[PDB]
Amino acid sequence: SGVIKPDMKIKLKMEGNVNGYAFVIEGEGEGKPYDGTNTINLEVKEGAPLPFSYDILTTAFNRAFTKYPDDIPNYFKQSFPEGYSWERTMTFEGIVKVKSDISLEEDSFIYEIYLKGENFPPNGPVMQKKTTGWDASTERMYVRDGVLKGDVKHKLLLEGGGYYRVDFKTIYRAKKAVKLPDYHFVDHRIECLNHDKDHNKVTVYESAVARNST
Repeated sequence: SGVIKPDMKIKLKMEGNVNGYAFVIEGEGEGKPYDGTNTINLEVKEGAPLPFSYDILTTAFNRAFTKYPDDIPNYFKQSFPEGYSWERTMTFEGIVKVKSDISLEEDSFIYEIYLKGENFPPNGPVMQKKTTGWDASTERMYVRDGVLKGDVKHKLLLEGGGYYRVDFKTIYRAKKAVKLPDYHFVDHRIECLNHDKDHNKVTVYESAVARNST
């Protein structure tokens, strides 16, 4: 077998604070890198119960888990076993800044994540836990400054039936040189499952599939 097996494990830690409320979350999970699916079981270790919407954390909990056709160079799978890091800004109609380092030990991906959220309205749906997940999304992948960037015009769904616009800007940086792809798309679906009353324990499931521009 090669660096990336059809089944791979996940271990992660996130340290963060949102609107001055600090927390630590640990996760373990598994996915199918070639199918583009992954599941993570998350546990709040510090800062329970979280006084904000779990949805602003879920997209932080690895594009190694993306279905790719052979005719698009796979920025992410090429980067292993050394791996890659990413940095993301999420700008809400509130701002979240996330940094993640993705490494590989045998068949386990390891993520070290730092997240800072600020400027959320205290009685808004983010701090009042009135969001109902992310819509399906399309991330445009494009090269700038010798690394891969992703943009999403995202939509956070609000209980009652509205949405907030959230602009995602991510920089993906391989730890070694890899073949750079032409611009392309990644279609995402992310969901929360099996959450307990305070989201002390949450499962995140994501599917991600790449497709070309042509």
